[PDB]
Parts: sequence; structure tokens; C-alpha cells
Amino acid sequence: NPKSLTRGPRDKPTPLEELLPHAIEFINQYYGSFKEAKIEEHLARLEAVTKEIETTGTYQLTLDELIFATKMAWRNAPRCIGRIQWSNLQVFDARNCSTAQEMFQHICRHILYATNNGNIRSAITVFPQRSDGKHDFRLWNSQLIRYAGYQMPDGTIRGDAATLEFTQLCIDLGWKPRYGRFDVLPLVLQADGQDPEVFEIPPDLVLEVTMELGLKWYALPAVANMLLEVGGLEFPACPFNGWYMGTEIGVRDFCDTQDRAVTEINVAVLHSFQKQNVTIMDHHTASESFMKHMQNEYVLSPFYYYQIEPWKTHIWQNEHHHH
Ligand code: HEM
Repeated sequence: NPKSLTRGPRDKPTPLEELLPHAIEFINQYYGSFKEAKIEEHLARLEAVTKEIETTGTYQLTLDELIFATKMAWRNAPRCIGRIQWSNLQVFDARNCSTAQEMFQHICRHILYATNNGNIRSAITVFPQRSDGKHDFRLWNSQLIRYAGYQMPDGTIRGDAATLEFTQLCIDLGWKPRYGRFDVLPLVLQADGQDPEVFEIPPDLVLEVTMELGLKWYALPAVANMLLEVGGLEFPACPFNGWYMGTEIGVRDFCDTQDRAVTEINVAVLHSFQKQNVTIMDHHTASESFMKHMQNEYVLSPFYYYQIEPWKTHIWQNEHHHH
């Protein structure tokens, strides 16, 4: 019975008999948060939602339903440690986005809001929902901000190892590669199912913490490649962020070997972020964010799914050669 954590592509609208039960169930969860209140409201919404699905083949969530969904999907994230304070999420509604250029601006706003000069704020930007599956909005990046990974003659790394495929893809799409250890990758944005466009991220928007010893690391951990599922609807483009734990900062840029044995700690990170006043999940933050979460108080659906890397499934039109 274990379920797949991946939700792949489609090439035709979700059939009605499949969509309705899911929509109906979401509307129930949504109105369920309200105990005995809003029963007539609940029924009026089902009628409206059903009417829409039967006439248009789909339906639109209300801003409040969307907000509830992004938070419930966060709450339902099994491995997420930050889900403990799921109410602390800022939602940016970009469901009326049409072009990659507009996606770029929305992402710039997201990065700008979330970074907040170091006082990290959790946010998610929701782009248009999947229609027929041929007009998907997708961010090809794994994260909004990430360093490039360059292959070396001897088989070693220079940059972030985890971005080898993507880094190469950027170069193939026209992007000019500098060969440093900390090159922020550009945004590869796909709008309405079209070929992706490359956009350099304005340097000012990228806040970095200085760890020669020789190291830096961006302050904003933002997942750009997941799919939000809610009531049968799928959102292939919905970048979100939180703040680092401190343990994980992928310094896989290494020969860094520079007790028992496996004693390479995560100390200078904990302190460097704190002294540069950038939110990290230390005890203070865990306690404070839980407090903020508690003050707001006064299969699994919705859910964040993984996807098949877009370059592996994209039906190229013509643009940018050596795809
Ligand atoms: C507030 C700060 C946050 C912290 C400290 C946090 C922490 C974590 C950690 C440690 C993981 C596991 C390792 C990894 O996959 O990177 C994780 C995974 C994940 N987080 Fe967060 N997170 C935060 C905010 C968010 C937000 C705002 C969302 C979405 C609205 C979210 C959604 C997820 C998802 C979907 C995963 C993938 C793994 C899974 O769900 O099982 N997180 N998070």
C-alpha cells in the first residue's frame, strides 16, 4: 500500500468521473475546518464546483481554498520538520500568469519577500494549474537559488555536485558559464507548455552567508520543482521556501576533510548564520515560530509531489539549440 511520491505529466484533461470525487472531498476538508458552521455555504460551493466541472471540464479554487490547500499540503509533508508551524505561510497567487517573463517577476517578488534581508519568511507562489497537460508551467530548477556544478577532467566537482545535469542544460540553453565554486544558476522558466527561457537572477536578490577557509552559501532554501495537488487539481509550478536547519547546507563542494571518524560537524554554519542575522532553525527560531503558529490558532490530499525532471519529458518546439 505505500503510495508513489511522484506525480507525472498528462496529455489530456483529468476526466470528470475522476475529478469530481476529489473536488467534492477537498471542499469537505475545507468546510470541515468549520465545525457545525457554514453548512449552507458548503452545499452552495459543491453545486458551484460541480456545475463548473461539468461545463468547463475543471474548476477554480477560491483564494481562501488555495491558501488552506498550500498549508494543508505543507502539514501533510511527512519529512518536513518545519510543518510544525504550517500556519506561518505567505501565499502569492500567480494563477493568472501567462508568460515566462511574468513568472520571472513573480519569482523576484518571492525571493525578495522571503529573504527579507535575512529575517526569512516562508512563502509559496502558485502559478496556473495544469489544464490539458500540454500547457504546463514549470520551473526547471530544483531550487530558486542554487550553485552551478561543473564537471572536471579528473572526474571531480567544482560547484554544487547535485546540479551537474541542470548546469549542463543551462549551458546548452545559451547560458555563459563562469567556472567558480559559487555561481548562482539562472532561472529556467517554462510558461504555458512552451520551451523554457533563461533568466539571470539579479545579484542583489541573492543573500549569501560567508562561512581562506573559502566558503559561502545562499540564505534562502527554496524548492522550485514540486507539484501541488488539491481536490484533483494539479499545480506543476509552485515554488516555496522555508529556512535552513543548519545541518544540511550541502557543502558537497569537497576535499573538505581539511573520537571515531565521521566527525565532520556543522558548527561554523550555525554561528555564521546567527552572526549575520539570517534565520536558521536553531532552538530560538523553533520556539518562536511555534509560538507564532499557536497564536494564529486563537491518499493524502492536498499534497506536494515530486515530478519527472522536465528536460526528460519536454516536447521541444524549436528554440535554444543543443537542448
Ligand atoms: C520554515 C522552515 C522550514 C524548515 C526548517 C523545513 C525543513 C524541512 C526539512 C529538514 C526537510 C527534509 C529535507 C529536505 O527535503 O530538504 C523538508 C522537506 C520538505 N519541506 Fe520543508 N521546511 C520548511 C518550510 C517548508 C514550507 C514553507 C513548505 C511548503 C509550503 C515545505 C515543504 C516541504 C516539502 C514538500 C518537503 C519535501 C519532503 C517531504 O515532504 O517529505 N517546507 N523541509
